[PDB]
Amino acid sequence: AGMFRALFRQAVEDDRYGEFLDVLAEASAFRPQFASPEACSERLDPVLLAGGPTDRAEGRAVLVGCTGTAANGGPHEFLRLSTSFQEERDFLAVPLPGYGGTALLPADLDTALDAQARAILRAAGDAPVVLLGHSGGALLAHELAFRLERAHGAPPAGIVLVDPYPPGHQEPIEVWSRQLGEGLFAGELEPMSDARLLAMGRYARFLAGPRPGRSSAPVLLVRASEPLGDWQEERGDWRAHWDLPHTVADVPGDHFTMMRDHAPAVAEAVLSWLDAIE
Amino acid sequence: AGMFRALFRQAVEDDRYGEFLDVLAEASAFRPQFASPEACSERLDPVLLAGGPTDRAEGRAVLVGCTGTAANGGPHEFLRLSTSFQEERDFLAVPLPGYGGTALLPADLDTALDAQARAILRAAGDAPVVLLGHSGGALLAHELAFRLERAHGAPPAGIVLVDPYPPGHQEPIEVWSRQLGEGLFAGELEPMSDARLLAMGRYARFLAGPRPGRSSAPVLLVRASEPLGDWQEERGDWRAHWDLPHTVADVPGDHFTMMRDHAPAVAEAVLSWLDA
Repeated sequence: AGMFRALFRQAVEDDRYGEFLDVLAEASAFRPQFASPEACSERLDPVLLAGGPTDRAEGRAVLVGCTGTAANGGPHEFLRLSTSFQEERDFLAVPLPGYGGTALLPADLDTALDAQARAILRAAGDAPVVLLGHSGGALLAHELAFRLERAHGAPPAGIVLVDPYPPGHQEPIEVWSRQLGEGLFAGELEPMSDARLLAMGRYARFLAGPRPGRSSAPVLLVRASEPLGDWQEERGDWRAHWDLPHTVADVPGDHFTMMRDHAPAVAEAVLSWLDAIE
Repeated sequence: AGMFRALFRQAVEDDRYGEFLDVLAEASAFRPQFASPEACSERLDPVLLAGGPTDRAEGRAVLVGCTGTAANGGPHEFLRLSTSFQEERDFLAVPLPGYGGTALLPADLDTALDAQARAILRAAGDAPVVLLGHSGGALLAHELAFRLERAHGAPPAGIVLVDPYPPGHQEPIEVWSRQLGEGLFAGELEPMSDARLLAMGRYARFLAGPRPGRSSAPVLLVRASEPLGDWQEERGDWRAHWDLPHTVADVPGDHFTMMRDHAPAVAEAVLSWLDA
């Protein structure tokens, strides 16, 4: 119903997705923000979408889902996936500050990361943590991992990057900008208000900036095996990418479906990798 | 109660009026637009707000109010002013394209000016026309004047610019950006819609850019006597400006109140100028 949503839907139809994201990023600068993690206007209390075994709880790594940037998204993007972890691993999902307008936006990415970090650290206690993220959420998972390591002196035991397209390897995202945009108008996990579209724009901007910090935690790179649209392989690889991953796993489905009807395949790869890492 | 209005409200409070207008201009590019002055999605039929003497039926210049850019404006802009033209001059208020649920925004300024030109010519008949405008409306009045002259073979009899701040002379209005922002809200008779705020941002950008050309029509420059905000004496003149106007008149009030509280003084200056 909001004007930003109408403008955006029109932009996607006109193949100007990227161009409009810049507008959202520019517009978000006028939204009230929180400059310190304490000022965050929301309880980032991680939701335990899945509970692990009751017998062995000492030392086993817990999974923490890092909510992505989708304006129509939320922590439940991990619901389907978490199913496979019931009785296997504790699966927590942490909201992304500034979403679900009365929610203050983070002044910068680091502030949002510290807010999540504190919520995660208290929720995990002394159990090893393995961050997991999808698409934009994958980039955030890594950024958060490095933040925990460098700024909080608490590095996660590992990072699960599901279909990440980091700076320098985003030609596919550009070529498939339309299907990605249309993906934001399919359904919604939370009402996709103009406020949320602004949050997404701000985070898209944050994630485009230079972030030299590289986490020392091992990485499991999970990749979709079905292309989202036509690609012409002469351009190079359309698949997700990450430097020096510890393990790589190709799964059924495309960028979206890999986390839906094919989520069990992702969970399987993650469960095998966790056993290998521990 | 749209988000654009909420952001603008915050921008004004943060003294970032100028920056937000740019965002508005950028966002307007994604709104449906009309490219042909015939493809305009709305009826730009002028509204007669005042009737001139019934005795003098032989031409006599008619006043055309050129609706300004304020997102909180519209059909009520010249109500108060027109009351002073009753029994003196016919006064027609022409709407600004893009403000009347999802009216198409003009692809460029010329397209909007041509749509207005046709409506005005259709309504004024063969009577001489004198365009009148305030603030952004003043800049628009001149642009329309020139457009009528060069593209419709109908140069107006005169132009009445009320407190215009053309490019190169906008420092005052820039320094008083917050006051303009606050004025728009204080003037809301209803919450400014996001559609209109976007229209305002777009026209604002049209009017900041290169407008090669000057109307040959005589100009009456009406200036506010009181500054809208603080102004350092060492800084130059803060008053509205126009090059070589035919006549200059000063009325009481500031950029806003000159029209809101001293409309009669403005009307008086106009009538005296027309007689001449």
